[PDB]
Amino acid sequence: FYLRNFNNWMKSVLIGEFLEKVRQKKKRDITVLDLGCGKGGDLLKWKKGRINKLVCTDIADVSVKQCQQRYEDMKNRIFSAEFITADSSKELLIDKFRDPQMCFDICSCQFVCHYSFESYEQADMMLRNACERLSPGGYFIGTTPNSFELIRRLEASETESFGNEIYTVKFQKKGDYPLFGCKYDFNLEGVVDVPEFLVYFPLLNEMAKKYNMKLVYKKTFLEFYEEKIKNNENKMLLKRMGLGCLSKSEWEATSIYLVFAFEKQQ
Amino acid sequence: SRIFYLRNFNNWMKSVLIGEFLEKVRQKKKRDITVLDLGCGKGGDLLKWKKGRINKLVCTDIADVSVKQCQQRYEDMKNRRDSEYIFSAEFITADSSKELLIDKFRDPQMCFDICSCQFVCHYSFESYEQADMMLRNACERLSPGGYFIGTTPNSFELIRRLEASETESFGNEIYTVKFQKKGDYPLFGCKYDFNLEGVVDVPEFLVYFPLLNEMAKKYNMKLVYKKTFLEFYEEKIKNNENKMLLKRMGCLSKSEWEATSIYLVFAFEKQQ
Ligand SMILES: Nc1ncnc2c1ncn2[C@@H]1O[C@H](CSCC[C@H](N)C(=O)O)[C@@H](O)[C@H]1O
Ligand SMILES: Nc1ncnc2c1ncn2[C@@H]1O[C@H](CSCC[C@H](N)C(=O)O)[C@@H](O)[C@H]1O
Ligand SMILES: O=C(Cc1ccc(F)cc1)N1CCC[C@H](c2n[nH]c3nc(O)ccc23)C1
Ligand SMILES: O=C(Cc1ccc(F)cc1)N1CCC[C@H](c2n[nH]c3nc(O)ccc23)C1
Repeated sequence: FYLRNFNNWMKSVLIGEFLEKVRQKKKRDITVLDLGCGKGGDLLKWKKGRINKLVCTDIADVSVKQCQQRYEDMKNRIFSAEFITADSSKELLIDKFRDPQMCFDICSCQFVCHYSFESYEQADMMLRNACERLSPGGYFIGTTPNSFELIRRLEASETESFGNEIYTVKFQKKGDYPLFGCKYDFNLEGVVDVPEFLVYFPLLNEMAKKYNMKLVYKKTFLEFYEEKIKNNENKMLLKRMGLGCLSKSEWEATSIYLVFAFEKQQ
Repeated sequence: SRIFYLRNFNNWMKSVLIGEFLEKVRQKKKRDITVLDLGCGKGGDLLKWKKGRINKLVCTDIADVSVKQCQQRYEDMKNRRDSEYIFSAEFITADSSKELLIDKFRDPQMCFDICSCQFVCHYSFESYEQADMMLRNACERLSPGGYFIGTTPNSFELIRRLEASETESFGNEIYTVKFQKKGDYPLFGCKYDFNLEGVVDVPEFLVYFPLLNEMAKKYNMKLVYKKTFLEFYEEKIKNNENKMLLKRMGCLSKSEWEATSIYLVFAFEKQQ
């Protein structure tokens, strides 16, 4: 519960930074693509951003319905929203938008990207889906496990495994970290245990250039927290959310991750 | 200096590597063994090839002054009484990240059983087209079943020492590494300076070895193994020949091991 809340604060400040930048740029028709939305934990964040149109997509059809339902519920207590079930690493989302020439101001992709580094075609496909329809000046923002921190911990271990009572990471073998299909197990004890894939961030950065994007920043969770905490509204939100200090086991689990922000060039 | 001791330790590491794949080549075929020493320098492995009893060697390096020194060292070797069987050699000055070596061989159709690239291939990661071209020169003319072997800095260990560093610099009295910015490690062009006290002050580029691995597939190569300098040493010491050899050439100082431990060895095999 406490980790889920900490990560929402991270996502809130990240989305909020770039929602603000879009609002200084655009005058109307703010449109967002939430690639890998899950059950919809960011719907509230997009409503607070006063955006105009949301596309929500995930590979789990059950998650897409729950996300749709949560939207309908909050509509009836707002942006227009679309809900598409699809593998964004194998399908073109352009094939499924109500309007196949719509463009986006932000693609947000939270804890989703690394599942596409199963293979070259899949990672390229998810990037296309996240950046191809970005308007000039648009943003591709997200969160994903920091490959360096995962390799560092795996080396320093004895087993192909490290973790604690919250999380366990088991690698399929050691010393072999292919650009694609480097598989490992992320055991969220006991929510989910999902196959994940390593993302060498310099690879992702170079790949995004195919879609005319440039790095805005790449920040470990630590860096992101330390910089974003100095802001006042960010600190206000942290207290208003019930958040103080992470426990050591929770810090270890969440320091695995980094945040990234790219921007569509002209 | 104690550069003398590092050189002799590095020569052991290269002997053990060269030897493993020479013996693999010697068995897969009966015949003449032909070798590409890419970035040969002054010819510090010429003796390793003479003990390997190979039949044809090609030495190439971007530095013409070093190529001539390597040729000069080869001709002195053949003035000895124990060089009846010594390989024949040709010496070419060329930028192997820019020029096609195929158009400079005496025989433009010749083929290699081994391309040996020791402490060279990281200079080519200046750009993609240079890393690609050095790999073409190293692997395209390899016979099927041939080998691409070498040594190069372990980028994971450079970045670990950098991140952990207090400034953009780390080293000791033997070496110093200075990057240009922390956090920004591009696939190509990641420049850092490498100063080996008294020996050499050169710019180098980071090689993400997984990227090197993938790019080598384009020339139909497959990884045989990659081992850090430590990992390689501990496995190879177990064999008595390797160890007897290590002692015929003491143990390593602290600041010396810190300097050699940045490196990894690799071996690729050309597929059929
Ligand atoms: N190939 C793929 N295409 C689209 N979504 C995928 C996917 N692979 C995994 N996912 C989705 O990515 C999600 C990861 S959990 C992240 C959920 C949400 N964005 C949040 O931050 O709370 C899961 O819902 C999973 O179904
Ligand atoms: N682009 C390039 N093409 C060919 N050789 C290069 C090169 N860039 C650097 N080199 C050579 O690589 C050498 C690295 S020093 C290594 C020397 C030798 N291989 C040995 O192990 O003893 C230098 O002599 C340098 O001239
Ligand atoms: O929300 C986060 C952030 C986070 C939370 C706690 C941590 F300890 C570290 C990170 N996630 C990263 C880890 C797995 C999370 C998750 N829950 N359910 C899933 N189903 C899937 O199919 C794929 C992923 C998940 C998604
Ligand atoms: O032999 C090794 C291995 C090694 C030696 C000592 C160590 F402490 C650890 C490793 N080298 C790596 C370091 C630079 C060496 C070198 N000497 N002269 C050069 N000229 C150039 O143009 C480029 C590189 C060099 C080559």
